[PDB]
Formats: sequence, C-alpha cells, structure tokens
Amino acid sequence: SSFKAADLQLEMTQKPHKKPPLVFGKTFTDHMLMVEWNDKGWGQPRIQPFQNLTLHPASSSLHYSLQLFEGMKAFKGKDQQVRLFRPWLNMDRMLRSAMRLCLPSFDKLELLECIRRLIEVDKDWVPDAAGTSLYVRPVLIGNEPSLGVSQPTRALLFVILCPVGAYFPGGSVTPVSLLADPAFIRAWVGGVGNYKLGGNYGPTVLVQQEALKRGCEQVLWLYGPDHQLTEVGTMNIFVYWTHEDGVLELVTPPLNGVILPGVVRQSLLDMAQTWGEFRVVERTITMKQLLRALEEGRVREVFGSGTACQVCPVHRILYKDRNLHIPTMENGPELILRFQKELKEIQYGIRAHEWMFPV
Amino acid sequence: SSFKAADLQLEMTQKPHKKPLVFGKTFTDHMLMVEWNDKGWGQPRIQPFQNLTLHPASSSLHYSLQLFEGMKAFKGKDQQVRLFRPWLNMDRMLRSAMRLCLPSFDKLELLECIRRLIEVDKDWVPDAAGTSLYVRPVLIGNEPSLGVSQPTRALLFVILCPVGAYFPGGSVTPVSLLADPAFIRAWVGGVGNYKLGGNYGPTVLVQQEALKRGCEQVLWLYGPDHQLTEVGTMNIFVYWTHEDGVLELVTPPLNGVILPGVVRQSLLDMAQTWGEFRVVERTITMKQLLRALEEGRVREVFGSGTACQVCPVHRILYKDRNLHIPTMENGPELILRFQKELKEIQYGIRAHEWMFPV
Ligand SMILES: CNC(=O)c1ccc2c(c1)nc(-c1ccccn1)n2[C@@H]1CCC[C@H](NC(=O)c2ccc(Br)s2)C1
Ligand SMILES: CNC(=O)c1ccc2c(c1)nc(-c1ccccn1)n2[C@@H]1CCC[C@H](NC(=O)c2ccc(Br)s2)C1
Ligand SMILES: *Cc1c(COP(=O)(O)O)cnc(C)c1O
Ligand SMILES: *Cc1c(COP(=O)(O)O)cnc(C)c1O
Ligand SMILES: [Cl-]
Ligand SMILES: [Cl-]
Repeated sequence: SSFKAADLQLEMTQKPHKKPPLVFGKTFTDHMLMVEWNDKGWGQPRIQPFQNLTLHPASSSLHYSLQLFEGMKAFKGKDQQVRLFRPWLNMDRMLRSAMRLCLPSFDKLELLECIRRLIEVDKDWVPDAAGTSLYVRPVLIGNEPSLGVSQPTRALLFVILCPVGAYFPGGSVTPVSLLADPAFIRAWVGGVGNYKLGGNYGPTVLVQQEALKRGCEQVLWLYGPDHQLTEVGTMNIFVYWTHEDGVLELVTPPLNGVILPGVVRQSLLDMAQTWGEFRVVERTITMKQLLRALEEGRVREVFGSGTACQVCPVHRILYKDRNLHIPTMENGPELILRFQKELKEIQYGIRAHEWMFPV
Repeated sequence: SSFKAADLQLEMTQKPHKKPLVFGKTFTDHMLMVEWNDKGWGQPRIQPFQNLTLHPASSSLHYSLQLFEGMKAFKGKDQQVRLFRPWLNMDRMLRSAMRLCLPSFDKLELLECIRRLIEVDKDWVPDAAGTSLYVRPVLIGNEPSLGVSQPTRALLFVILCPVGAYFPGGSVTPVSLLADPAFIRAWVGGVGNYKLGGNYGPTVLVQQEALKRGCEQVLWLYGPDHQLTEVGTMNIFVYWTHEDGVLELVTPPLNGVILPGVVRQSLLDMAQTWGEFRVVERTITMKQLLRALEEGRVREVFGSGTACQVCPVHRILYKDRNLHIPTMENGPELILRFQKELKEIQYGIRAHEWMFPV
C-alpha cells in the first residue's frame, strides 16, 4: 500500500523565510513534505514548515546508509506556469533505489501529486529569470532505532526545495576540465552505482579534492583495466565524434551496472534518435579510443549531462600527466547548443510537450 | 586540533532507565557528543541519551558522510570493565574519517572520552557468561547544504548497548553461507577496507536473498577466480593442509577489499605466537577450497568479528551446489582454542596488554 495525496495534511508556516546570489543547495523554501512509514504502513502525508529532523542515535539512515535521494527541476515558463521535467522517470528511479535498499515501496503517482502540491504551496519561491529553476530533493531513509543490519521497520520520506540560479550565469556554456585517473573507482559491476544512493557520493569528496589539487574542475570516472569512461562528476558523459568506422556518432556508456540512468541522458538519446541525422548508440568508450580519436581530429564535442546544467561542455582532460585538449568549443559546440535550445524550449513552455508535467 | 577529554562537560541524567537482549536495541543512559565546525571541535560532553536534531539537508543523510566503529567492553569476575584492543578501533575510525574528508581528532582523547562515558554507565555492563557492552562510535558530516563537498560541520557521538551472549548455551553453532558471484561487496580502489555506512546498506537485500536460498549469511566473492573475501560483516579464515602438504591458517590479505578486523588481527597474532603451524595472509579461491574439500584437507572454516569472536561454517551454497564444510567434525579444535583464549583475556582471567581498563 501507499500514502495518498487525498489524505494530505497542510500546515502552513508562521515564520516565512526571508526570500533572496543563489548558491546551489544552500537556500530552502518555506515548506517540506514529510511522510513516515512503520509497521502500520505509511502515515498520512503532510506538508509542513521547513524544520530540522529528529532522529534516534541508532537510526539505520546514519549507521548503514539506508538512504537514497532524487534530483529534479521545476521550471516557470514565460506564461508564468511552473512545470516539472519528466518527473515520472525520477519517481521510477526513486522506487528502484528504494527496492534495492529494502526500503518501503510507495505509489509513484501519489508521491508525484504530493510533490506537485508542495511546489504549489511554495510556488512563489520558483524564480523566473532566464535559466533559473526550483530544485526538488526527495529523500527516503531507513529509520530503525537499532544497530542490527537488516530491513528497516521504520522509514521517513521527505522532500525539500531549493531555488537555484542559471547554471551558466554568463548566459553561455562554459567548459570544464576533468581529472581522469584510473586509481579512483566510482562504482563496479555487481555494485549499486546504477542507483541514486547516498553511499555512492560520500567516497567521491576526497577524489574531487584531488581533481582540484591537480588543477581540474571535475572527475572523469574510469572503470576497468581498459579505462572506460563511465560518468563525469555527478553527470552522464557523451561523446560526439566520427567513429573508427567513419560514421558520425553520438555515444554514451550503456546501462550495464556502473552507469546511473540519468533523466537528461535518456532525453538526449530520445531527442537525437528522433532527429535521425546521425548514429546514436550506447556503447563503452575507452581512454584508448578517445586518445586515438583526438589524434585523428575525429572528436567534435564531449559533454556531461545532468539536472544541474542539462549539458556541460568539456575542454580538457588530464589523463595521468598528459593534458588532452578536447575541441568541444572549437566545434560550436553545435550539438550541445542544439540540445540546450530544444530543452529550454520544452522546459520553459515555449513549445508544449508530453515531457512536461504542469504544477 | 582535537577536542580534549579534560574539557568534558558531564550532564548526568535526570531520570535513569531501568536495566534489562536482542543485539543493538537496548541503549544506556548516556552518550558522548562532540560538535565540529569552522571554529574547530567544540567541547566533548557526556549527556543523557537523546535524539539527534539534523538539518534536512544534512550531508550525513544525502551523501552518506558517515562512518562508525564497533568494539566491546567486558566485565570480569573482579567486576572491572575492560575494552578489547580499543586503540585499533581508534586507528581505523581515524582512517575512515580521512577517507570521507571528515575532521581528524586525537585517538587518545576520544578513547579517554569513551572510557569516561563507559565509567558513567559502568552498571550497564552485564557480567553473565558471554555478555558484554557494545560500544558504537559514529562520525557524521552535517552540512546544511546539498553540494557534494567537504563538510564544514560534523558530529561525533558514541552510544552503548548491553548485549547478550552471541551463542546459546555457551557453545559455538555453525552457519551456512550463500556464495553467489553476482553480489559484490567491494572493489579494488573502492572503500570496502573502511568502516563506512555506505558499505552496509547494499548488503541488506543480498542477505535476504541468502535467506530465500536456505542460507544464513553471505560469502563475499571477488574477481573472476572467485576469491573468498569476507563472510557477512566478518573476516574469513580457513584452517587446512595446504597444497604443499603444510598445515596452515590462512586469511585473505589486506589488498583493499578486506576490512582489517581487530579480531582478525588478534587471531593472526595469537596463532603466530603459538608457533605450532603456518600462519599466512594469502588469497583464497573457490577452486582451491573445492579441491581441498575433495581431498580431505580442510579442517575448519570460520568467520571472525566483534559480534561472535569466531563463528564456524558448516555449509556453502555455490553454483546451486551445497558444499559441506567439515568444521564441526574437526572439533572445531582451533575455533575452540581461539574462543577460550580470547575469553580468558577478555574477562580478565589472564592479564594481557590487549585489555584497556575502564
Ligand atoms: C543551478 N545549479 C544547479 O541546478 C545544480 C548545480 C550542481 C548540482 C546540482 C544542481 N545537482 C547536483 C547533484 C548532486 C549530487 C547528485 C546529483 N546531482 N549538483 C552537483 C554539485 C557538485 C558538483 C557537480 N558537478 C558535476 O558533476 C559536473 C560539472 C561539470 C561536469 Br562535465 S560534471 C554537480
Ligand atoms: C551478542 N551479539 C553481538 O554482539 C552482535 C551480533 C551481530 C552483530 C554485532 C554484534 N555487530 C555487528 C556488526 C554490524 C555491522 C558491522 C560490523 N559488525 N553484527 C552484525 C549484524 C548482522 C549480521 C552479522 N553477522 C555476520 O556477518 C555473520 C555471522 C556468522 C558469520 Br560466519 S558472518 C553481524
Ligand atoms: C543523478 C545522477 C546522474 C543523472 O542525472 P539526471 O539529473 O537524472 O540526468 C548521473 N550520474 C550520477 C553520478 C548522478 O548522481
Ligand atoms: C567490522 C567489520 C569487520 C571486522 O570486525 P572486527 O570486529 O573489527 O574484527 C570485517 N568485515 C566487515 C565487513 C566489517 O564491517
Ligand atoms: Cl517522460
Ligand atoms: Cl592493541
């Protein structure tokens, strides 16, 4: 069974936060969704003032990382209408994460409505400046007051919101440099890298500091003896090139266990497939193929995809000691600009689309 | 710079709870709490047991900036309470902290604080055969920020649980293991060698799969040669006559996918000290185990950890095929010897530098 949006309880706040220089993830809206689960099943969902959590010191969320999260954006169009981008995919992914951690199942459409209801309550937090959005952070945590390692008998689902600025505030895509060092592993086949679980991120903090120490902005996560490019930072990685077989192609790593199935990533594949102008494939990509392709001037554009930026160009990769220039910016970046344009059009209501869910 | 035990703020409880055991559900009256931030560590405080108040954006809950430890205090016949090799836990906790970019601290200061805490709740430490006080330190990040970055805030706390005897009737009872290579606990280059919360959540579903398949625990296999790495949340040992005809005690080496257990190390030390057979840290593969079993060379297989000290293994389900492991048939002599000596040391029957008095 599941909590129902029909049973939503609303507690409006009596201490409205002073509304706003928006740094991602540091500013929170006035309300939050909160739903508890125990042996009686799910409690009633409530929207309530933004407040601290009270947790037992033995809560399984804090000892054995019984935790998962989601990340999606709500967009305010020119028509002043707020919409969520392909939220159904986030709910699908959230439910898969929950099952992987033996956390309680819920109804994806019910949570979607509760989230819709929450954003409606806090709709005046949704900025409308170009490229801005409201970031939605649903979380599901185990909350058993017990040091045993087992399926929890209690859990907490909550959602908080953050207004965020344009990822490219200059009003144009700015490329990033990547550290590609095979010493670091994000995830492995047989692991849980393909689920959006807190456990996958904690260990990356030190690696990201190492990228900074070596003059890079983000980490290119390599995997295997053959140095497969899997993801970049917290984003999916795409390469637009002419492959060894002479075919112009957009490639991204396949969903074989080490890749988080990004909503933007799936959207880019869907869009590109639909245009039908070039080959679009899911295949592994090795550092050896990339080096060769750069030597032969076959690489046009490399970029990350994710809710944060939508698509972010890469201009450099430090692989061991070798500094590799990636000619993304010298090639438009045509495909990147085309993706941003079409996504912006869809997201901000410029052109009505099944991918958008009205608040 | 670390917090100091000298600065301890004691706040005794207003209303003490009545004493009694399922592991990890009963807690004592007090807990240690220390806060960290841009001004460094606050002052440590032993305060009554109580809830944590966390910002809903806490990095402990979003990005698993969390680590823990697990160790036991034992109350001997002289009613003195002793911790088993706590310095090793402190060493391991600090390594974990550094791996997650959480604040460094002084190992001796934290141990003294834990000692002070246990002293305050000394009467919670049970003394019946096989019982102990379980000590659970935790360090968590606590940034009120969704950025994935080094936290500028953190929380170190320690809670305590009295626990019963791991074995019913004071007698080792063996377990069955599921050995399925599809499930991978940790990878070379990963963080399996640190005691981070993120390593445990993913195992919950795998343990359920184990139960569904008639087994009690998971045997964690690694690599294309199906190396035996760990069993459940414990290290794994094999006592056998090796391919070269020599009697040996073997356990996988600390190559990155193995958690360096305190009991594990103590079993190696103890067996090395007896100098009666070969003690070695070497990779163990399923192929080697199968051939050894077929040739009658395996005497005992067991796990080691703070939970039970040593736990015999009598069956492994591998590739839809049940392998009988003749551990109980062989005494289990080594297991029993290890348990007895650990027990004598732990409950003070024999003096030993491994024990830290409270
Ligand atoms: C307006 N800004 C946002 O909407 C935003 C910004 C950052 C977000 C954000 C939203 N959401 C997240 C986030 C955090 C954890 C998991 C998933 N997403 N993050 C991560 C924070 C830490 C850095 C990380 N950046 C990268 O991985 C890369 C930059 C360039 C390349 Br190529 S990769 C993004
Ligand atoms: C009296 N009991 C205890 O002191 C006790 C019991 C269990 C403990 C316990 C104390 N402390 C922990 C624990 C939990 C997480 C990390 C480390 N230890 N655990 C784990 C709980 C989940 C099951 C796990 N068991 C195993 O892995 C195996 C049993 C037999 C073999 Br062979 S393997 C132990
Ligand atoms: C969330 C996430 C993605 C995909 O992001 P979307 O916003 O769903 O496109 C990719 N990789 C990692 C590591 C992530 O955490
Ligand atoms: C804690 C732990 C060990 C070692 O336990 P000790 O009690 O330190 O001997 C081994 N393996 C795993 C997976 C653990 O969590
Ligand atoms: Cl969709
Ligand atoms: Cl020691």
